[PDB]
Parts: sequence; structure tokens; C-alpha cells
Amino acid sequence: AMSLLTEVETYVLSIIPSGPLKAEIAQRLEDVFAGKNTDLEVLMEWLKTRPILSPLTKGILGFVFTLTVPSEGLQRRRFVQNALNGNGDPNNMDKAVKLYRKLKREITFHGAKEISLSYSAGALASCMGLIYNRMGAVTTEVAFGLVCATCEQIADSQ
Amino acid sequence: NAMSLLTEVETYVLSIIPSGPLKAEIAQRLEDVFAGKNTDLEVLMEWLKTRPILSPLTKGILGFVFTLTVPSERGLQRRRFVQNALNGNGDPNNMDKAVKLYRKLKREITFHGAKEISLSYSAGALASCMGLIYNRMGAVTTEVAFGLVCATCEQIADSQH
Ligand SMILES: [Cl-]
Ligand SMILES: [Cl-]
Ligand SMILES: [Cl-]
Repeated sequence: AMSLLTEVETYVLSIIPSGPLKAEIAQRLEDVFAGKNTDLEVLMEWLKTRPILSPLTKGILGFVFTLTVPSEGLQRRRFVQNALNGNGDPNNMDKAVKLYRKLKREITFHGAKEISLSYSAGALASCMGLIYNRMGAVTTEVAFGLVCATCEQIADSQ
Repeated sequence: NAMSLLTEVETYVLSIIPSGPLKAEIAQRLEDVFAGKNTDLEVLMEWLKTRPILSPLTKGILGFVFTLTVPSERGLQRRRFVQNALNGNGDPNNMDKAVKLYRKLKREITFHGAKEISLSYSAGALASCMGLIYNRMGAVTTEVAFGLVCATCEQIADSQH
């Protein structure tokens, strides 16, 4: 049986350049997956201030940490909101809403990833944005599927 | 922001609030903000969040109005109680329509034009469009945001009769 978490980790790491920072991110991801005690606020502040990572990468990681910690009332973060929002283009948003409509009916990781791969990186990031901003809701496995598809599209373009 | 515009927004927003002491307190805080007094947004949003009586939707609309009218947010993160109230219940049809309205509001320049176009849409679509803007997904001018707010209040008020 696929470990969702191994898979998410592999996809998210695929968009991060090699180096000490990448090793530190892998470790924090694993710590969170395994339930090792963690202040989400502290982790998000650490993430926000890392050099090297592009804003989109920080947004994707912030989304992953927020979804995986047992509990947040931490308000959603502006640095994630700005990275996932698109540049306010109605066409990406329109496509993000169309993908959301489909993801809302899904409950499995594989179903979610497959459907998500029909959309561009921009539409995928905005769909992540919809979810992060509480505009739409999906199950955790479906959110992970979307994350992986987003990373796969980013990795393939690079 | 013209006081003319602010006063119109005040009237539309107050039209969806039931009479009583709470309504008088809201009118007063709105007016204080319009004049540049008691403008700490964090305090105001925490006050709003904990008021009894007001429905979550009303709190969302007021939260959006305070956020747009204070001189600065002072880096205040956007609020969960507003985000949950202005999302059209996460319904894809409401969201789809919200995006279509947004595309039009992005070309509008006047309050009246923003309100008129917004009145063609349902309350659900309007609340989600407000959500789009509050969540930083789309951007419109302040006068256009006010037009949208007023249309939303008008649709809500009209269903109440
Ligand atoms: Cl932030
Ligand atoms: Cl809140
Ligand atoms: Cl629908």
C-alpha cells in the first residue's frame, strides 16, 4: 500500500534544488509526517525566511505543512496566499474552479492526481489557493493528490 | 474615499442588521473608522468575531468592510471567520459565477457601475466574489469593492421581505 507521505515527499523534493536546505526540508517533512511535536507557527516562520526557495515552492511547502500538522487556530499565511493566488488572472481562476468541481467528488489520492494533471501549473496553484483560503473543501488525500500534480507539472517544465 | 461613498455603504450594511443596541454600536464603530478614529483592525475584528446575534454572513460582510476602510491592516493576517463566511458555502456554481463577475468588476471604475453589474448575480455568487477579493485572489479598486458590498447587502435585504 502506497504511503501517501513517501509519495508527497518525493514530489515536493523534486522541485527543490539539491543542497543542505533540501536535506533540512526532507527532515522537517518526515518529522511532521511521523507526528513529532511541532509548532506550525514556528515552522511557517522558518519556511518564510529561507533563502534560495522560490515563492511558489514556499507556498507549496506551507500548504503541505498546514495540511499535515494535527492542529493549527493559526491564521492562514499571507506568504502562502500570495504564492498560490496566481497574479489575479480570471482565466486561471476559472480553470481552478473547474478542477475544484471535480476534486470535490473524489476521495482518493490517485483519482485526484490523475484529474489534476489535465490542468496547467497556474490553474493548479490557484486551485491549491482556493483550498488554502477555505473557499472550497476537499479531503486530505485529494489535497495531496493536487499537491503532487502541481509539483509534477512544475518539475516537468523546468 | 468620499464620505458620500462611505455613508452609502454604511446604509446598505446596516440594512441587514436587526435593530437594537448592537446595531447602534456597529454604526458608531463604522463612523469612527470613517473619521480616522479607533482604527486598530485587530481589536475591531476580534470584537466583531465574538458578537452574539449577528449571523456569520453578516460578520463576514462587516469584517470585509472594516478591512477595506481602516488606514492600515498593520500586517494583520486575513481572518478565518471572514474566510468561512464569504465562500458561497464552497459551492462550485457560486464560485464559477463569482469569477465571471470578478472579470467584469476588474474593468469597472465607478461605484454605481460596480453595483449595477453585481445586482445581476445571486447572493451566493456575490458572497463568493467578496471572498475572492478578501483572499487576495483578485483585485479591484476600493470604489468597485464598495459597489459589490452594497449589491450583496441589497440582495440579502430583498430576500428578507
Ligand atoms: Cl505571512
Ligand atoms: Cl478568526
Ligand atoms: Cl454547483
